[PDB]
Amino acid sequence: AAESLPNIQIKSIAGITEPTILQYFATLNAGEFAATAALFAVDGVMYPPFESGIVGPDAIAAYLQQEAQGIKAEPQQGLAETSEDGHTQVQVSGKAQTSWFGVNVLWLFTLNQEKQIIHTQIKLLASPQ
Amino acid sequence: IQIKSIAGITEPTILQYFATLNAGEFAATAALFAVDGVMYPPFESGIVGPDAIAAYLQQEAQGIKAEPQQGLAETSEDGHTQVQVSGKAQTSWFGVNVLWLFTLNQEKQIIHTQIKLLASPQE
Repeated sequence: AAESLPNIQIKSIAGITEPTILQYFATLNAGEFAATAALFAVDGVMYPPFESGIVGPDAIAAYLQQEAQGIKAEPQQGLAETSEDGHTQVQVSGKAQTSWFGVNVLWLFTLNQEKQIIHTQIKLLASPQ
Repeated sequence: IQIKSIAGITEPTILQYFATLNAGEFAATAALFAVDGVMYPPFESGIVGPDAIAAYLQQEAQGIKAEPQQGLAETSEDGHTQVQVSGKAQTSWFGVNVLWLFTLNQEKQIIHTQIKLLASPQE
Protein backbone atom coordinates (compact mmCIF):
# COMPACT_ATOMS: atom_id res chain seq x y z
CA ALA A 1 0.00 0.00 0.00
CA ALA A 2 2.47 2.65 1.19
CA GLU A 3 5.07 0.65 -0.79
CA SER A 4 4.33 2.43 -4.13
CA LEU A 5 5.07 5.56 -6.19
CA PRO A 6 5.21 8.48 -3.70
CA ASN A 7 3.58 11.93 -3.94
CA ILE A 8 5.29 15.28 -4.68
CA GLN A 9 7.54 13.75 -7.41
CA ILE A 10 10.33 16.30 -7.10
CA LYS A 11 11.39 17.27 -10.63
CA SER A 12 13.79 20.17 -11.26
CA ILE A 13 11.79 22.99 -12.93
CA ALA A 14 11.79 26.81 -13.10
CA GLY A 15 15.62 26.75 -13.35
CA ILE A 16 16.12 26.10 -9.58
CA THR A 17 17.45 22.93 -7.99
CA GLU A 18 17.07 23.91 -4.31
CA PRO A 19 15.22 20.90 -2.80
CA THR A 20 13.12 23.05 -0.43
CA ILE A 21 11.92 25.24 -3.29
CA LEU A 22 11.10 22.27 -5.52
CA GLN A 23 9.20 20.65 -2.63
CA TYR A 24 7.26 23.86 -1.87
CA PHE A 25 5.70 23.99 -5.33
CA ALA A 26 5.23 20.22 -5.60
CA THR A 27 3.43 19.90 -2.25
CA LEU A 28 1.32 23.00 -2.89
CA ASN A 29 0.17 21.71 -6.25
CA ALA A 30 -0.80 18.31 -4.82
CA GLY A 31 -2.77 19.98 -2.04
CA GLU A 32 -0.40 18.48 0.55
CA PHE A 33 -0.48 21.66 2.61
CA ALA A 34 0.71 20.07 5.85
CA ALA A 35 3.83 19.05 3.91
CA THR A 36 4.13 22.61 2.53
CA ALA A 37 3.87 24.09 6.02
CA ALA A 38 6.45 21.58 7.27
CA LEU A 39 9.09 23.16 5.02
CA PHE A 40 8.98 26.29 7.22
CA ALA A 41 11.12 26.91 10.28
CA VAL A 42 9.44 26.86 13.70
CA ASP A 43 9.00 30.63 13.38
CA GLY A 44 8.83 30.84 9.58
CA VAL A 45 6.47 33.44 8.11
CA MET A 46 4.19 33.15 5.09
CA TYR A 47 2.96 36.47 3.67
CA PRO A 48 -0.17 35.85 1.56
CA PRO A 49 -0.89 38.64 -0.91
CA PHE A 50 -2.75 41.52 0.78
CA GLU A 51 -2.63 39.87 4.23
CA SER A 52 -0.71 39.85 7.50
CA GLY A 53 2.18 37.43 7.91
CA ILE A 54 1.28 33.96 9.22
CA VAL A 55 3.80 32.41 11.61
CA GLY A 56 4.70 28.75 12.06
CA PRO A 57 3.88 25.45 10.33
CA ASP A 58 0.56 24.92 12.15
CA ALA A 59 -0.92 28.31 11.27
CA ILE A 60 0.49 28.15 7.73
CA ALA A 61 -1.07 24.71 7.14
CA ALA A 62 -4.43 25.96 8.41
CA TYR A 63 -4.22 29.05 6.20
CA LEU A 64 -3.46 27.02 3.07
CA GLN A 65 -6.30 24.56 3.75
CA GLN A 66 -8.74 27.45 4.20
CA GLU A 67 -7.54 29.85 1.49
CA ALA A 68 -5.37 28.13 -1.16
CA GLN A 69 -7.91 25.65 -2.51
CA GLY A 70 -8.14 25.54 -6.28
CA ILE A 71 -4.91 27.53 -6.80
CA LYS A 72 -2.05 25.91 -8.73
CA ALA A 73 1.47 27.29 -8.89
CA GLU A 74 3.22 27.20 -12.27
CA PRO A 75 6.82 28.35 -11.80
CA GLN A 76 8.66 29.15 -15.03
CA GLN A 77 12.17 30.17 -13.85
CA GLY A 78 14.08 30.89 -10.68
CA LEU A 79 17.38 31.81 -9.12
CA ALA A 80 18.90 31.15 -5.70
CA GLU A 81 21.83 33.04 -4.19
CA THR A 82 23.60 32.34 -0.88
CA SER A 83 24.44 35.37 1.28
CA GLU A 84 27.28 35.92 3.76
CA ASP A 85 25.14 34.98 6.77
CA GLY A 86 24.54 31.48 5.31
CA HIS A 87 20.99 32.19 4.12
CA THR A 88 19.70 31.58 0.59
CA GLN A 89 17.67 34.24 -1.25
CA VAL A 90 15.36 32.76 -3.89
CA GLN A 91 13.31 34.43 -6.62
CA VAL A 92 10.84 32.46 -8.75
CA SER A 93 8.65 33.90 -11.49
CA GLY A 94 5.59 32.25 -12.99
CA LYS A 95 1.81 32.02 -12.82
CA ALA A 96 -0.71 31.38 -10.06
CA GLN A 97 -3.88 30.06 -11.62
CA THR A 98 -7.21 28.28 -11.41
CA SER A 99 -8.66 25.98 -14.05
CA TRP A 100 -9.35 28.94 -16.34
CA PHE A 101 -7.73 32.18 -15.12
CA GLY A 102 -4.54 33.31 -13.45
CA VAL A 103 -1.99 36.02 -12.77
CA ASN A 104 1.76 36.58 -13.23
CA VAL A 105 3.64 36.64 -9.93
CA LEU A 106 7.02 36.60 -8.25
CA TRP A 107 7.56 34.17 -5.36
CA LEU A 108 10.28 35.25 -2.94
CA PHE A 109 11.86 33.00 -0.34
CA THR A 110 14.59 33.22 2.25
CA LEU A 111 16.01 29.91 3.56
CA ASN A 112 18.15 29.42 6.64
CA GLN A 113 21.35 27.37 6.77
CA GLU A 114 19.33 24.17 7.26
CA LYS A 115 17.34 25.15 4.10
CA GLN A 116 14.04 25.71 5.96
CA ILE A 117 11.86 28.61 4.84
CA ILE A 118 12.28 31.60 7.16
CA HIS A 119 9.83 33.65 5.14
CA THR A 120 8.09 33.77 1.81
CA GLN A 121 6.13 36.46 -0.04
CA ILE A 122 4.20 36.65 -3.29
CA LYS A 123 4.35 39.85 -5.33
CA LEU A 124 2.07 40.70 -8.25
CA LEU A 125 3.35 41.64 -11.76
CA ALA A 126 0.85 43.13 -14.20
CA SER A 127 1.07 42.29 -17.90
CA PRO A 128 3.47 44.54 -19.85
CA GLN A 129 2.54 48.16 -20.61
CA ILE B 1 32.08 57.97 -11.69
CA GLN B 2 29.38 55.40 -12.57
CA ILE B 3 30.01 51.83 -11.34
CA LYS B 4 28.00 48.73 -12.40
CA SER B 5 26.56 46.20 -9.88
CA ILE B 6 26.14 42.37 -9.90
CA ALA B 7 22.87 40.37 -10.22
CA GLY B 8 20.85 37.93 -12.40
CA ILE B 9 20.23 40.61 -15.09
CA THR B 10 22.80 41.24 -17.84
CA GLU B 11 20.42 43.78 -19.48
CA PRO B 12 22.48 46.96 -20.14
CA THR B 13 19.54 49.33 -19.55
CA ILE B 14 18.87 47.77 -16.14
CA LEU B 15 22.54 47.81 -15.14
CA GLN B 16 22.70 51.47 -16.27
CA TYR B 17 19.61 52.49 -14.28
CA PHE B 18 21.21 51.52 -10.98
CA ALA B 19 24.70 52.79 -11.77
CA THR B 20 23.49 56.24 -12.84
CA LEU B 21 21.20 56.49 -9.80
CA ASN B 22 24.07 55.63 -7.48
CA ALA B 23 26.25 58.26 -9.15
CA GLY B 24 23.58 60.94 -8.76
CA GLU B 25 23.49 61.20 -12.57
CA PHE B 26 19.73 61.59 -12.64
CA ALA B 27 19.51 63.16 -16.10
CA ALA B 28 21.21 60.04 -17.46
CA THR B 29 18.86 57.81 -15.41
CA ALA B 30 15.89 59.61 -16.93
CA ALA B 31 17.30 59.35 -20.44
CA LEU B 32 16.96 55.54 -20.23
CA PHE B 33 13.18 56.01 -20.34
CA ALA B 34 11.05 56.19 -23.46
CA VAL B 35 9.55 59.56 -24.36
CA ASP B 36 6.36 58.51 -22.52
CA GLY B 37 7.87 56.07 -20.03
CA VAL B 38 6.50 56.27 -16.49
CA MET B 39 8.32 56.07 -13.16
CA TYR B 40 6.26 55.27 -10.05
CA PRO B 41 7.98 56.35 -6.82
CA PRO B 42 6.85 54.18 -3.89
CA PHE B 43 3.79 56.08 -2.64
CA GLU B 44 3.52 58.68 -5.39
CA SER B 45 1.80 59.37 -8.69
CA GLY B 46 3.45 58.26 -11.91
CA ILE B 47 5.98 60.66 -13.41
CA VAL B 48 6.00 60.56 -17.22
CA GLY B 49 8.94 61.42 -19.47
CA PRO B 50 12.68 61.94 -18.99
CA ASP B 51 12.34 65.66 -18.24
CA ALA B 52 9.83 65.18 -15.43
CA ILE B 53 11.59 62.05 -14.15
CA ALA B 54 14.97 63.82 -13.98
CA ALA B 55 13.44 66.74 -12.06
CA TYR B 56 11.67 64.40 -9.62
CA LEU B 57 14.87 62.42 -8.94
CA GLN B 58 16.90 65.60 -8.45
CA GLN B 59 14.30 66.73 -5.90
CA GLU B 60 13.46 63.53 -4.02
CA ALA B 61 16.18 60.92 -4.61
CA GLN B 62 19.28 62.78 -3.42
CA GLY B 63 21.42 60.65 -1.14
CA ILE B 64 19.51 57.44 -2.01
CA LYS B 65 21.47 54.49 -3.36
CA ALA B 66 20.37 51.20 -4.92
CA GLU B 67 22.09 47.91 -4.08
CA PRO B 68 20.51 45.38 -6.44
CA GLN B 69 21.24 41.78 -5.51
CA GLN B 70 19.54 39.39 -7.95
CA GLY B 71 16.94 39.48 -10.68
CA LEU B 72 14.82 37.68 -13.25
CA ALA B 73 13.72 38.65 -16.74
CA GLU B 74 11.06 37.45 -19.20
CA THR B 75 10.52 38.47 -22.82
CA SER B 76 7.00 38.23 -24.23
CA GLU B 77 6.07 37.59 -27.86
CA ASP B 78 5.51 41.28 -28.63
CA GLY B 79 9.18 41.94 -27.79
CA HIS B 80 8.66 43.55 -24.38
CA THR B 81 10.88 42.52 -21.48
CA GLN B 82 9.78 42.30 -17.85
CA VAL B 83 12.51 42.53 -15.19
CA GLN B 84 12.28 42.03 -11.42
CA VAL B 85 15.26 42.93 -9.24
CA SER B 86 15.44 42.48 -5.50
CA GLY B 87 17.85 44.44 -3.29
CA LYS B 88 17.99 47.41 -0.92
CA ALA B 89 17.40 51.13 -1.30
CA GLN B 90 19.57 52.82 1.22
CA THR B 91 21.43 55.89 2.45
CA SER B 92 25.03 55.84 3.74
CA TRP B 93 23.92 53.92 6.84
CA PHE B 94 20.29 52.75 6.70
CA GLY B 95 18.13 51.02 4.09
CA VAL B 96 15.05 48.92 3.27
CA ASN B 97 14.49 45.71 1.32
CA VAL B 98 12.73 46.41 -1.96
CA LEU B 99 11.76 44.94 -5.30
CA TRP B 100 12.22 47.00 -8.49
CA LEU B 101 9.91 46.15 -11.38
CA PHE B 102 10.70 47.22 -14.93
CA THR B 103 9.08 46.90 -18.30
CA LEU B 104 11.25 47.50 -21.35
CA ASN B 105 10.15 48.10 -24.90
CA GLN B 106 11.65 46.39 -27.94
CA GLU B 107 14.37 49.07 -28.09
CA LYS B 108 15.19 48.33 -24.41
CA GLN B 109 13.98 51.73 -23.16
CA ILE B 110 12.20 51.76 -19.80
CA ILE B 111 8.43 51.98 -20.40
CA HIS B 112 7.50 51.52 -16.75
CA THR B 113 9.17 51.08 -13.42
CA GLN B 114 7.95 50.87 -9.85
CA ILE B 115 9.23 49.97 -6.40
CA LYS B 116 7.59 47.54 -4.00
CA LEU B 117 8.55 47.34 -0.34
CA LEU B 118 9.33 43.84 0.91
CA ALA B 119 8.95 42.43 4.43
CA SER B 120 11.50 43.62 7.06
CA PRO B 121 10.07 42.09 10.40
CA GLN B 122 9.52 38.84 12.27
CA GLU B 123 6.36 38.71 14.29
